[PDB]
Amino acid sequence: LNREERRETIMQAAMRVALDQGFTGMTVRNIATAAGVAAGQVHHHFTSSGELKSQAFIRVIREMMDLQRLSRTAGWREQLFSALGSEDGRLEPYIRLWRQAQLLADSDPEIKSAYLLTMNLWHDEAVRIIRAGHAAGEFTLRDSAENIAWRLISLVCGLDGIYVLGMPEVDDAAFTRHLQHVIQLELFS
Amino acid sequence: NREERRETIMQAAMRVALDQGFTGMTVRNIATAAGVAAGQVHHHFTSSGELKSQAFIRVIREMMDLQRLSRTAGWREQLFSALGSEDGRLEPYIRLWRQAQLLADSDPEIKSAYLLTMNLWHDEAVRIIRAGHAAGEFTLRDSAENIAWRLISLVCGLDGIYVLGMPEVDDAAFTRHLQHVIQLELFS
Ligand SMILES: CN(C)c1ccc(C(=C2C=CC(=[N+](C)C)C=C2)c2ccc(N(C)C)cc2)cc1
Ligand SMILES: CN(C)c1ccc(C(=C2C=CC(=[N+](C)C)C=C2)c2ccc(N(C)C)cc2)cc1
Repeated sequence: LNREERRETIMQAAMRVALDQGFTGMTVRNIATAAGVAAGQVHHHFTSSGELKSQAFIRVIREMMDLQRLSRTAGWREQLFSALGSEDGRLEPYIRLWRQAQLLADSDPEIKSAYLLTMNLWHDEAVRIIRAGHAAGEFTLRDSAENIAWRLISLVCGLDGIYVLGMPEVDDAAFTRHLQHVIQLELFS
Repeated sequence: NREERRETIMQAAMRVALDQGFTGMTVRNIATAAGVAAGQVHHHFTSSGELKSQAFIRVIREMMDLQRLSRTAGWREQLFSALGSEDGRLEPYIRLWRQAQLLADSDPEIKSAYLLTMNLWHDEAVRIIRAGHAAGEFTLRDSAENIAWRLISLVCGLDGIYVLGMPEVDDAAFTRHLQHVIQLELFS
């Protein structure tokens, strides 16, 4: 192996330890084991364990953003929803790590810089679908796509913050009703 | 006497909580604030957690009363004042409220207290909607409960983006995005 394909065989191993056990299990030794490489060789790439868990967390999200890009001929409403509040069981670890990363960003500026970058990735993706739907002629925009993109994200994050507490009146079904509701007020007035 | 001093202790915990936060709510700094011995704190409080959790609820409870307007202002200005008021004097309440949901992942009592404040916050938003719906100023296309949660989620949400230092989400923009969802939720 030359130099850079190594970096990937390492990075991808970390991306599963994140999905499997979360940040608290993304120790240099766990990535070294999952990859089948010497533990000392891991320090050779992505110094500062903090980096191989923030730099890895991004790749997990980027993978999440791509595992949701679905049939383009589907209604721009169907696309936007799945890109904001998908209920696929396969994404539970992706969300779990995202929820997890949001807290750690308090006591880990390294994460914070990364969590900030995903919010921009999550935002730049919604803006695309908002603009695209607007250009196609299905979305009616009463405000800039950017403003709409931030407000919907805030709805998801905000509701997730309540859904995790255990509110019965805010569960899967209700988390969907609210979201689909707001989409109508923002794009189908 | 019996409770007249229990309140001073609570008033001493509610005070340092806004000044120092949960990290600085030690028994030695709380007993100093009330001006009493430290031992008398455990006498009135079994666990140190029951003091941290209850005091936090008591801070927010009065916080919501402080920001209660005259009831004659427009129901929109009232609902707004209880959602996203941009006031410097709230920062200590907010900072404590942000910390409250963070520690909730590891402190079951702070989790219990935070869950209760969100319901109080929600119960108070329902009130303004129903009163503004009765006065005929609001137009409801959904129950006050659902609208309230969506409005609260919008605040908690942008707030999670605001603190990160996003330039396009500033003090002014936060106000704008909040005024917008009110317009759509209640004025169609
Ligand atoms: C495909 N895609 C782009 C997605 C997919 C899912 C989400 C989030 C989510 C969706 C539905 C949920 N339920 C039905 C229970 C719970 C959480 C979510 C993720 C992170 C988050 N935070 C970090 C606070 C809050 C919510 C976001 C983007
Ligand atoms: C009077 N009243 C009932 C209030 C008053 C203020 C708030 C919150 C708030 C308002 C405006 C902000 N800016 C203009 C920057 C930032 C935060 C707030 C508080 C806690 C919170 N979380 C715990 C997530 C999120 C937002 C909520 C209720």
